[PDB]
Amino acid sequence: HHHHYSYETFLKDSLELVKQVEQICGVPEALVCVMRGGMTLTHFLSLHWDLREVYGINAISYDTTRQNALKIENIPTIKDHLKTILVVDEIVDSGNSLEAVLKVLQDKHPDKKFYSASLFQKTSAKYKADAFLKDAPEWIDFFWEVDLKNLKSH
Amino acid sequence: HHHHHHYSYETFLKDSLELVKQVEQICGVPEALVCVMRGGMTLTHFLSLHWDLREVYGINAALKIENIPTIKDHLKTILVVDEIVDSGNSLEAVLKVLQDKHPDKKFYSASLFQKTSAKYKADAFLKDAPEWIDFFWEVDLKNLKSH
Repeated sequence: HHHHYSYETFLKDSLELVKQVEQICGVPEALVCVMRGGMTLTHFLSLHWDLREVYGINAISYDTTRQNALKIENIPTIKDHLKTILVVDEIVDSGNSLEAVLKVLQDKHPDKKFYSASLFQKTSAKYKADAFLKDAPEWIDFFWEVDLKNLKSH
Repeated sequence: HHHHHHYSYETFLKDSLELVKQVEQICGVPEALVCVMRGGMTLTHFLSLHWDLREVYGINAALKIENIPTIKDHLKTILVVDEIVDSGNSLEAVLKVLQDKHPDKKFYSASLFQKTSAKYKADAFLKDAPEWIDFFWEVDLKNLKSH
């Protein structure tokens, strides 16, 4: 029931995500990483595609004890000559964060085409990424979340 | 010419715990991170999760500094994260632009590797950089794709 998503599984999945992205939009011209969860994935993908145009955007949930919890911050200003953009995240749960990221990116950059890719996606998500690899299990620990604290404690 | 050094994932985990300890000694747990993209991305991801920090900003790098973040007013202790400092020109210029823009904040810098000959050195670094070192985030996929 408890899945540890390991670095080795991530390498294999990253190569498959590359294949699946190239099939829909070709090689992207730039990446937007949905911080924090997309950072390691976007680092590996940007080096694989030899892409230096990498931008970040933050999706952060705050306590509504406020009108809306989710808040999208640090909106990048993508350069004019970049038109095919891949937005990268590691898991899509409800889809609310990714949908909000795309909506702001498209509003600010109406000339560009944004595609989205995730490693994992809940089947019941209200909003889904253009490309995803695996249905999200109920309970999942990612190596970037747990390996450093597990090493420290052993 | 130069011998081939390589930085694996397992080495990165052990060194990241040491980097955490040394940053904590110098400035405490940071209130926010600035990742020097691309090379700091994986490191900053792991550090932000370890310290439960959601305030993570990016910046990219003669040459000009691009995509300069605007850091929230209340965040005072900021850690700038890179994986290697070679000449030191990029890190020096990143710090210059951040400090000019946010003069009331305290910026500290950390890197895994640091050239001994660099003109500018990070406040915290763990290892001397050899002439040729490659990193798991650069090479592991290409090897896996080969096999």
